[PDB]
Amino acid sequence: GFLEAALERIEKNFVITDPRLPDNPIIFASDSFLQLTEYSREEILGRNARFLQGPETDRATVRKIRDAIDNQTEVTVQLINYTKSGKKFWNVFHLQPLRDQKGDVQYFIGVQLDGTEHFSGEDLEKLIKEAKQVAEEIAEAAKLALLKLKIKEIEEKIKKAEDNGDEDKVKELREKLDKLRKAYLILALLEAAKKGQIEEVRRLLELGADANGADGGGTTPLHLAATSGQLTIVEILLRQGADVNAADNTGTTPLHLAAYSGHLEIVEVLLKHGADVDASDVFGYTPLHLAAYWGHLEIVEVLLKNGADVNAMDSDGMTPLHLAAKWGYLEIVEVLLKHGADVNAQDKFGKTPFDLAIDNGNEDIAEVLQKAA
Repeated sequence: GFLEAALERIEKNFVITDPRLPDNPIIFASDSFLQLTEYSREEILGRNARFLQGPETDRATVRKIRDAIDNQTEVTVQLINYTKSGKKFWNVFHLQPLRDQKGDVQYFIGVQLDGTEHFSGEDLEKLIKEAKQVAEEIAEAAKLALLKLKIKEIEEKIKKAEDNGDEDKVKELREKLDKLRKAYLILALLEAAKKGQIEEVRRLLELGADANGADGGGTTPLHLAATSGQLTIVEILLRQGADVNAADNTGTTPLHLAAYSGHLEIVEVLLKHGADVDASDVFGYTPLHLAAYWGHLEIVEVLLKNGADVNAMDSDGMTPLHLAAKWGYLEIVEVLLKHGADVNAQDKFGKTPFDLAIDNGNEDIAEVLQKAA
């Protein structure tokens, strides 16, 4: 089983359920999960996860898990579950759907992190992110295995159509096969760009991976490389025809992500390769808005040196100076004024940068802005 081989590799606590099958049975349980819960695969596989429920499993929490399965949504909860021998354990539990190409739910992924009862605030929030990332790691391994199964199955249908001399159906299936292969290549390239696997990026491109391929949300390899600070991978993608200005479904470009993430070298390279310095996302944010919001002084300097509109307005009428004043970035306020920033700009709620400096007790910034009035 391609899917079985892919999931046995993951040294995490998880299950996979099939909600197409009656009562949404577990069809895969990790060694780790079986270890935790004290069951064998023979005992678990083909049964509904409700054997984990005991007297002190919160029924309102189980309800939220039931609702998430009925609405085909994600949930993360904390709750007490039970081992085979009736031992209780606290766990952070994350449930998400895994969807087919049609985007219908094919499976649910459930991830457990046990021993969580003393985690609060920031530490608990790190566990909630950890369970989600594990579910994402499982979902990508499963997507790849399911693609390989589809490829195996179309190749079987091609061999059959050849043996009946159905030459039209062979051509039709060969087009489908060529698309599954393009899909596998872009899935692998997106992941390699994100993980900073330089040689793997080179090899995927040599094998015909589309430098301009995009996921669901129109995210390109270049977007991912921008976010993760992968300078070489950025250069490789650009040399091989990656659209420097590709906008995802939120109108985010690589330059936005480079500015958002503080990656100066990448901001410089994208600009040198003709990135649109004033690209606005669906919220009307430009790279300079993001650089100012996150306090990235050197990126604010490089964007203005490259002709950034110093008075761009987001859909709330905020200019870069409003954000720098709001979040207390004195040197960015100083730099923005030297480049022509409008101290009299009013956002959608009638506030100037001076007003936001005042409301946020940013004394120094209010002085400098008053002085420029």
